[PDB]
Amino acid sequence: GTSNRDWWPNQLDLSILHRHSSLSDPMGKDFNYAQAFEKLDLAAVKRDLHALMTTSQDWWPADFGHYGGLFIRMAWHSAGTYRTADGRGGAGEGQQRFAPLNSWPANANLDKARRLLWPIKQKYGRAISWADLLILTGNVALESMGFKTFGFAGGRADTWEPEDVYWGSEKIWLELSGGPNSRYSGDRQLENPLAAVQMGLIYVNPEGPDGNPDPVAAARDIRDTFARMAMNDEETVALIAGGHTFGKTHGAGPASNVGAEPEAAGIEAQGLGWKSAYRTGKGADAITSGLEVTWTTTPTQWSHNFFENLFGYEWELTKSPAGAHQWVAKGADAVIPDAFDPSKKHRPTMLTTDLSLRFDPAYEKISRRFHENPEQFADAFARAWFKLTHRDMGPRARYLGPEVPAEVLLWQDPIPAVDHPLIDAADAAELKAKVLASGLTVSQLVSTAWAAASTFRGSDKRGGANGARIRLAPQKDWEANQPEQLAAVLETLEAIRTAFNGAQRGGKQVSLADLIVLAGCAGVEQAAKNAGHAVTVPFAPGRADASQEQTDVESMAVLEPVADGFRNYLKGKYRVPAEVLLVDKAQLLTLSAPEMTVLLGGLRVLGANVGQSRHGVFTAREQALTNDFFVNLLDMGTEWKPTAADADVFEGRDRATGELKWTGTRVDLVFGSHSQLRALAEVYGSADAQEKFVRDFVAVWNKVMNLDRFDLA
Amino acid sequence: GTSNRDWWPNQLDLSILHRHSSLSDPMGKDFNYAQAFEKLDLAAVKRDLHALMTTSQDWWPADFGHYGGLFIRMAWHSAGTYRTADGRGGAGEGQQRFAPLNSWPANANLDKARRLLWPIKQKYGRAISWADLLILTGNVALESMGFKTFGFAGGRADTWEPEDVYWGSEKIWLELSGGPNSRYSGDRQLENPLAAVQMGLIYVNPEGPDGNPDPVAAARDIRDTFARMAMNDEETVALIAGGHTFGKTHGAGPASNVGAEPEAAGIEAQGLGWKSAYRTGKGADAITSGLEVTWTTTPTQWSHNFFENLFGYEWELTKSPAGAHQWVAKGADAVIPDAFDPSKKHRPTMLTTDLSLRFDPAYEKISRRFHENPEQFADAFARAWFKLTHRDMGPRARYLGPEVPAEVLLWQDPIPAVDHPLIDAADAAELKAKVLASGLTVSQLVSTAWAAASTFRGSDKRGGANGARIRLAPQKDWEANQPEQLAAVLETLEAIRTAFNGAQRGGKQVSLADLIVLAGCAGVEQAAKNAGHAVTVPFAPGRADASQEQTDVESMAVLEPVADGFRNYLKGKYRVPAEVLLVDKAQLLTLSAPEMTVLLGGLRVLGANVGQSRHGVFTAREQALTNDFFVNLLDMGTEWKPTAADADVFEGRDRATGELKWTGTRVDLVFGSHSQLRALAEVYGSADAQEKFVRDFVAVWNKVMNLDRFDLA
Ligand code: HEM
Ligand code: HEM
Ligand SMILES: [Cl-]
Ligand SMILES: [Cl-]
Ligand code: NA
Ligand code: NA
Repeated sequence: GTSNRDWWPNQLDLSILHRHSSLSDPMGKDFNYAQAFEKLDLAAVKRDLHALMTTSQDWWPADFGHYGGLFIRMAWHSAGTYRTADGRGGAGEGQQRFAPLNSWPANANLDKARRLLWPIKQKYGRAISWADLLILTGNVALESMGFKTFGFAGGRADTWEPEDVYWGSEKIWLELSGGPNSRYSGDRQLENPLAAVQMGLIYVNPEGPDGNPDPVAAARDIRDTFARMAMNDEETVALIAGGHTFGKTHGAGPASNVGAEPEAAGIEAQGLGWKSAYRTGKGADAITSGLEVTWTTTPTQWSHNFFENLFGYEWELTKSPAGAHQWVAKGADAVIPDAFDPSKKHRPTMLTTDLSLRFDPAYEKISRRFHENPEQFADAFARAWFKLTHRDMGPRARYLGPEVPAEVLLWQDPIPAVDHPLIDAADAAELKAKVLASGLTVSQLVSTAWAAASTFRGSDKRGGANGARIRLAPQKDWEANQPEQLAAVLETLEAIRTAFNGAQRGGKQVSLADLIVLAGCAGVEQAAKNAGHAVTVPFAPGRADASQEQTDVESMAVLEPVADGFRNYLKGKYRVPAEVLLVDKAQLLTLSAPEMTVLLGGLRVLGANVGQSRHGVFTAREQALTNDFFVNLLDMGTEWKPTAADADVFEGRDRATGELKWTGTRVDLVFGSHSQLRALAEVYGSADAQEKFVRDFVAVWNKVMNLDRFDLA
Repeated sequence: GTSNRDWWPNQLDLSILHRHSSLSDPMGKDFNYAQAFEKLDLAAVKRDLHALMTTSQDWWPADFGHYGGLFIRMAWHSAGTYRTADGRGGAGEGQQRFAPLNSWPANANLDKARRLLWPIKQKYGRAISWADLLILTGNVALESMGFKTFGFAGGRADTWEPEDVYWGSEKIWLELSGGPNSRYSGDRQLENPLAAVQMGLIYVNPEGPDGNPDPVAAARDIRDTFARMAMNDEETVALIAGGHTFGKTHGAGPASNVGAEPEAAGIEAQGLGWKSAYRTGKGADAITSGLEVTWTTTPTQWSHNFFENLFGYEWELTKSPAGAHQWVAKGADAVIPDAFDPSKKHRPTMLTTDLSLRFDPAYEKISRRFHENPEQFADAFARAWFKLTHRDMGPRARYLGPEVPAEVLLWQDPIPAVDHPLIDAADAAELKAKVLASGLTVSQLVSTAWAAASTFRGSDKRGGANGARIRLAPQKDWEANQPEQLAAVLETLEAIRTAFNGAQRGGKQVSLADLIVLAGCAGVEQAAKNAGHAVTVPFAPGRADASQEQTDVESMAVLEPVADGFRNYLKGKYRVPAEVLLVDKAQLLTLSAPEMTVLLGGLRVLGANVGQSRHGVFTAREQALTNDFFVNLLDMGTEWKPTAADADVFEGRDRATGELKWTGTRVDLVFGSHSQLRALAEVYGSADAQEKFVRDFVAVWNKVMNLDRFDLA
């Protein structure tokens, strides 16, 4: 059936902005997962899960009698898709159960793991999401085996369709680097925003880079991909060693015995895949990765045996029964238990990537400290596992249930508690009047608030105006934020805030985070007034101001807008067309196509462009809130041509006279080109639309201002 | 960026069921287009449109000084995509403005026509949809040029994204037959549901079949494709001759001069395409189809000259300036006006397909009658133009405005007006009690009402339970409808209705259409009682009974369910998998994926299957309304295998014992296989879900029962 994407494969795709509609959601429109979960008997769930660990099912028998290792692997894969570059991936939406993740080669036989959990999911129903359950199962695995976890938060609502993520351009699973769609270039530079070395892997290849079994070189890939998942070297060592304390790998026979992944399998498979023709196809005969490694003498108990073995033996290269490269301690004794035959023992074995923790010099320092001080290893692993499994959950205000850790971690971009009374409506009105009387302009006010609020991304729920991190390093110096202009605005606002707060009784005060957003609301209200309309923009107090010491500068770097179509800004020259980057940013802001369209055309006429560029400012009344962007963009009396100097900038000239009327970028002119976006622009460019435009702009503005306000959820 | 459709190109696609969400719609949730239209001053719009006809714009100058031909072509192409097989295409959604229709080769330069209309669209805003405006413009064109139309109805609400329609499998525009994805097989048999001879054409190729200029063979294609658009011979001749009374074709130079279609063009084209390098690119130099024909001596006025010329000359084959086949009148004087140069005249010309009207013997008799009796031609063309442009609008209750024709037409599947008091809630209770006391079972009652209601399709808004057409030819004999069982149900219900109606005062009576639906509601209520739930199903009276004379049997044939997964029914063996046919039917019923899911699982346990099949009846309490379908489908204690006799039937056996528990089809098992459908099934198969399942079932049931109830809109 030939489709529009077949005929016009490079047209812009807006369907990413209308995923997750009420149409695809089985739950009622009023369903609130937080309320369901808060009444779950979490202790009862955990008892069920503990019992499950040692209750083998014949269709996928448990190694050693215990599913703990499989479940820890399942939880780490759930979390292990996360990328800091964009925040996409991670455990927070339970996407392991949908395509394509459910059928990635690295996720083989995790379909069995998910299926073992159906009875428990069924029993508790809507009160526990899959997304929470995958993680909670990994925690119960660890606790059942003697490991003390750092805690657990619920609150990951389930989703109902695949997210649209760029996982790479390769058309072959696992393709080695250097091919026609290579994700590497230069000196082994992985393309942003990817965080895995091959399509279908989680971070790295367990045999070594493109299959070369060199621990030293494997360590370079580990370091790079874990950094792209926001983990430093201490965390990375703790996670790998901690995970490979438990369980085993599966590679009993040749890989050619393994059949179709779940999305390819027959309907009779009922959502499972990788059926194997090797012997019984399961249990002792299981094939998953093709490696056949068991790291420790007690695979079902926490220990410090991973590092005892790693340092205590010398290692030689060998092949598993499937032909993969792996390492064995020859002339160790046969001290490692077999998974199913109590009369068989095995020598210690290791992956290439495990040996990286010893042979990379920076890793070896850390591994040696963890070997000599296994309580330090256990604390680091507990901390890193909580980070791994909660990194995309957003502000601590989202965390639910009785096991939330009290300690506030730097990586959570923490917001101080508010311990004072909040401003009321009359106070908000007084501050809005003060702001407008200071001389700050509509453009200054809207641009500052937009800069503060628009760092939010729904992928990982990081960013937004709460915290007033605009005023701190590094956001105060991001080029998109116009650092000198911003500094002058913030000085003026801080003086207003100091005056107001000095005049109060009773402990009432306004934060700078709330004032930045309230000042942007005053800009919007004044722009509506400039156009002849009286509107009140909604405002919700309660943001707090974070300190510099509460702000990790390096982790904040990935939130820098290097393309922000809403401010007609491109930090440099990218391969991806600017209009594609605009839709990406709209998706991160959680905007639909209509909301993106109204928002952009309003920002243009309010003066939100970086550098006060005239591109897209299709109005003769700048700083008034009107639909002039749309009316002027859609006027057929204007003819548009790319400039000689820059093919991405366009001049709009009167068709009859040739007189120059406007300039625009691709981001501006796509709204007059793309057949769906132009249908939207037409609505807002119609003669009956001025009221609609103002109402819808104010609504979307308020939506952006409140993205991170899970304290009000 | 590699997508799930790249990896798994034959996985079932559910996004068709969640198009048209509130997310992509710019209008607020409560917007009601009928209410907006009803307050439009349609007379003012029509004055503006008459003014536009001779307001030539320099970027696409009007032929003869009058855009009327261009606009009639625009309206006929709007409507001309309709297919009776599925109801998809047509004018009623304004899909011409979106991909792919906006960029079909046969729609070349209609982007100009639509852009001429923007000022009028802009002026009236939301009170006139594009979909209504395209048709209204065509009517005004005709009226401007001297032809009195039959009438016009508004009410076509705009849509905001492309509909998902199968337009063919070819990967080359215009591909001639017999390619790897040929739409023809056999003795020129066009594949259902297609109604065009080549990808990107409307009905037929104006040069002849696959480009061969044989008028007689052309006529076979005309007849077949027009019939697939619901037109008979009289209507087809009236339409073609009527259309080609106006305007001209455009083929002034080689087609190699014409550039990218709109979806391919540069952003600076601002939504237009087919830019031509031939001379001025427009007006006298225009290139659209490549043909250069002007049919009549007065191309801007209604006349009887089409048939005068067709019969009055003999025709010679020639080539246009672009090299397309066309015909010129032998020995004729230069009597046809030029479009731009008053000093030039041209000989009469015709397309191959125009000569079909003379050289096909059935057409010739009609053509000759219209030539001799031009009042008959004029009435036929007015009637056909109204049918062409309204065939997909649905029941007359949807027709809005002051120009609706009063005459009721057979093709409208007319429903008689209700002229008596309707039953009230007390009466509905009394009739549900009578139904349950007759002995009719849950299975009988649900199956009959489902058979009556599920003929509805949202594509053209045909079908549904109003009318009680289930009791007429041909629906009473459709295999899916179980004719002998149905006749016994209808006899029992007709006796109940006769007894009730005989006992009334004051003119009160119940229709059989209402009683069928109310009897199905009673069956649902009884099934809920069987399962221990106290449920009242909503019911809205007001349906009327249509007569046999009001029911065109041939036109009803396209509404026969040859696949209805809701009743586990397939009439024969098709190429398309049965689960794909299910999603198609759910799309016609306007169901989302959750609604499809809940409705199937309920119908299975209520006994709706055709032939009382046990396939998918995953319950030990048939005729009770429970979520058993889902709980038993998802039980991992059951293993599924395809049968030896039939690979599309599956046996479910106890995994431990081997005992046979259930059988099922692909439609049943896809809910356990497809990762998005299985997620939905899980919600309804959870321990907390029985009440949710019942409530959601009753809601979707009532939805289906009410699909055609535009009298209540
Ligand atoms: C360099 C990063 C890593 C590599 C390349 C890697 C590689 C793999 C491979 C190839 C398997 C075998 C799959 C099978 O054949 O069954 C696996 C198993 C496992 N991994 Fe990792 N791993 C990585 C990091 C992690 C981390 C961060 C954790 C968790 C904290 C983890 C926990 C596990 C567990 C528990 C198993 C055993 C599964 C079982 O018993 O069924 N791994 N590892
Ligand atoms: C067998 C069915 C038909 C065929 C193959 C056909 C073919 C075409 C073609 C090839 C053009 C020339 C396009 C261009 O070069 O500008 C055209 C023009 C046009 N057709 Fe048809 N036609 C069909 C039926 C219809 C019908 C049913 C109507 C309307 C009732 C219609 C009304 C028009 C009008 C008014 C024009 C002139 C456009 C102008 O003045 O710009 N045609 N036809
Ligand atoms: Cl994601
Ligand atoms: Cl359609
Ligand atoms: Na994410
Ligand atoms: Na349709």
